[PDB]
Amino acid sequence: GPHMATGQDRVVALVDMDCFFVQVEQRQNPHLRNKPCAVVQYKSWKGGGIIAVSYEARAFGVTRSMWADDAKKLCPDLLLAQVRESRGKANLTKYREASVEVMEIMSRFAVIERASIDEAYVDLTSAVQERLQKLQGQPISADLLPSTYIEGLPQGPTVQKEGMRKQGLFQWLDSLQIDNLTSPDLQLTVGAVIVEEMRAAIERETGFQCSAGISHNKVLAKLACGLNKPNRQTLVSHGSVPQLFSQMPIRKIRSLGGKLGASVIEILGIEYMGELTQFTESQLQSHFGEKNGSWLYAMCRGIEHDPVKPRQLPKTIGCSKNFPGKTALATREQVQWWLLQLAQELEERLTKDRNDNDRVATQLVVSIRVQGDKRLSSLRRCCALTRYDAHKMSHDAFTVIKNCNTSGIQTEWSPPLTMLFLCATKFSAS
DNA sequence: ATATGACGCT
DNA sequence: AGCGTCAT
Ligand SMILES: Nc1nc2c(ncn2[C@H]2C[C@H](O)[C@@H](COP(=O)(O)NP(=O)(O)OP(=O)(O)O)O2)c(=O)[nH]1
Ligand SMILES: [Mg+2]
Ligand SMILES: [Mg+2]
Repeated sequence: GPHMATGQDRVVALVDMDCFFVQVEQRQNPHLRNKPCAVVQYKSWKGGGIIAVSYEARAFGVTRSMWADDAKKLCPDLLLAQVRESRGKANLTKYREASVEVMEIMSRFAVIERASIDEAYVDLTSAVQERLQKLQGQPISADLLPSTYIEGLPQGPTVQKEGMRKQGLFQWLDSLQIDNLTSPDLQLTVGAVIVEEMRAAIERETGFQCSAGISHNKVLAKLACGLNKPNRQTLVSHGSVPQLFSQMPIRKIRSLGGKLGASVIEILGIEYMGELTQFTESQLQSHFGEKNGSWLYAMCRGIEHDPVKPRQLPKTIGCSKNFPGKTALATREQVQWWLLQLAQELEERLTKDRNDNDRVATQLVVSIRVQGDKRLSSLRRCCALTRYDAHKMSHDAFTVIKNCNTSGIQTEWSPPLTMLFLCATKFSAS
């Protein structure tokens, strides 16, 4: 009881842009705003692959990884914006720059960890302490939380969605202990006040809307964030966890969406995250290893200790392209030409990076995929990255993979290459 | 015929 | 180092 830690030590948020690439294209082109809209890359094969979908288009069943031609069957009036294409490949620069807009705003409030192109974790523990002293045990008004849901509420003894939201919020606020600066629920609440402010600033200054989760750790914040998308934020308290997890499929928790999660379900014969509480830590460790077992034992209780890393910038800078089916690269001159296209984009991005961020990459990782192999990568090799020069980088990349060629013929490259990937890594200050 | 980026294992 | 996992 009195010595059992409860993982209520931090206030952590996860901010995620709503249909991000779509919002970027909608800001630029007002004709797309408030429409069923999707963002696709390429266009020839079945109209392009969809990678972002507006909430209006989602209502018709349009999803990520759908071909545009297929999406149009679900949604005849679907509007499309295409990813820029440069040097014969998708060029994501517009979205990366839009991401930086958002991240720089977030960074004004607190330490952020860039988690993807459109989301960041925020460690609000300090900011919350500040704001709490700033306040004089002053009650928190529901007016400070106009887009916040409290997960699990309302409960106990309206038919509108906004109605429910306020009911739950009222119940939450009516029960808060505002004179105890160390109440975790109070700290979460103040955290949510700050995230309202953050989300307001992002929208005012960029035009982009986002959702957020506020809880005591990254996993719960990320889970919370998805509970009430779009344009809303969700507070998941420590106390909400038993009911929330009691029907929560294991695959919904970050890192359990793949094979480990499947084995948890398979080996233990369970479905829901809460069902994990019935196993001892040693049991879980026996099945899934020391780290995973410990992590699971704590997580199913709502406890997780992964820190918000102070890192706003990506650690690697890479470019890749798939060459599916018949388009697989079959000749030496083909492989070289595409390595060059990749290396030229990489040079551009690295030079920009060196100027903006005062660092230089020192290692170049070269990765390929051969026809027949259904892995992400067939093979990875590194070499020194000593100069930001596309021709040198592409020549080096070729050198470290040219032995993979099975062909005896000068011209030919067998087996044909279905993917090329160049990645700059191991940065140093500059 | 579905462009990236972080991290763990050995 | 090079491979595998998980993710957006
Ligand atoms: N090239 C490529 N881009 C992708 C992929 N997946 C996502 N992107 C891009 C496109 C996404 O816009 C962006 C953010 O990824 P999310 O946060 O998972 N989804 P979104 O923000 O669209 O909607 P919401 O969060 O409201 O559910 O990352 C992919 O598989 N490939
Ligand atoms: Mg998003
Ligand atoms: Mg995201």
